[PDB]
Amino acid sequence: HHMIREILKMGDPRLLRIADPVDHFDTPELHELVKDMFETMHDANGAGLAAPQIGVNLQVVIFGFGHNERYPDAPPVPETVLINPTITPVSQDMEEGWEGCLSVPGLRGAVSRFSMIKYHGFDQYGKPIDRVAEGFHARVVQHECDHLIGKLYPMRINDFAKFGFTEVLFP
Amino acid sequence: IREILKMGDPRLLRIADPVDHFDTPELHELVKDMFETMHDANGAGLAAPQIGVNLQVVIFGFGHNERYPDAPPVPETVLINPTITPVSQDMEEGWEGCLSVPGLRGAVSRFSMIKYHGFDQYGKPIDRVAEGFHARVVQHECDHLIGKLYPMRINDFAKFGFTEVLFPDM
Ligand SMILES: [Fe+2]
Ligand SMILES: [Fe+2]
Repeated sequence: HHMIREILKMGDPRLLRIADPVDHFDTPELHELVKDMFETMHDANGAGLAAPQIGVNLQVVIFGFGHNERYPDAPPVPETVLINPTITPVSQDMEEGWEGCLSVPGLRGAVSRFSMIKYHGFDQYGKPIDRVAEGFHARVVQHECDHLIGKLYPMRINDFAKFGFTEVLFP
Repeated sequence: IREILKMGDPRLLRIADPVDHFDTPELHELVKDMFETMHDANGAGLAAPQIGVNLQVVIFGFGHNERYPDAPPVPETVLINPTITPVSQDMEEGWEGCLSVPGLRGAVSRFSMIKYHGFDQYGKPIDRVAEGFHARVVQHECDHLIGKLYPMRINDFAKFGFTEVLFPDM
């Protein structure tokens, strides 16, 4: 119980569900969840993590880094705890980019995401968060919020010519 | 035993050329290399593009196979320049893996019953009917010859994941 929480891998039914909202903030259980997620994400050099990825079906995501080894060309993204999120695209403009996932180890695929979003949610103390994001920041937020509705990035790919093993695509 | 290319390599996305000349030392050597590679990886089938050779050559078949432990014996076959004709449009879903997609399984709809036509490495005709897993592996291997891996054929990506998660008794 004191060991780092394991990341569930694609195929597990818990990655395919609708997460429930957090109803009570600033609780010992929620602080422990956030702590567990950061420890799990940092240990795996993740860019983000969603609670369903450690088997917790709650609307909690974390993301952010300065320099990240799995995505070495990505700019810094502010470290964030985002609970009960809503995403609103500012326009319908999209961009294709390469995504991975700690629940899909070893692979990358090209996924289109909105270029410009606003997002809203709360931190673990219940304080509102309201932000605008573009580019990779916007991409990570969309990827993580997808986990909360049971979506993994291969479900967003239409052209699987742009999908394969990281070591082959990025040697 | 030659290296099996992994998904992401552009050579797996090519449309393969037909074999022009049969019973040549070059073709026999290719077939031998494919069998060694396939058996060393416990493969159910293998296509020439998976070892980097852009030719319409596939092999398949076994008595028992550990990666598909429920599958019945499939005739050990060399199939060159193949064509597939469905007997009907009846489709069925089944779990597929691939040596070029190591570690994963996905549910893929295939024709339940097919006729298939081709040649062995000596140029003798092959004209068969197949159902079930035999028909599935023939469709899977012939897909490699037109640059297709099974993720291109999956309709429901909730039925795609790592083998040991989907099948923990493996
Ligand atoms: Fe993810
Ligand atoms: Fe294959």
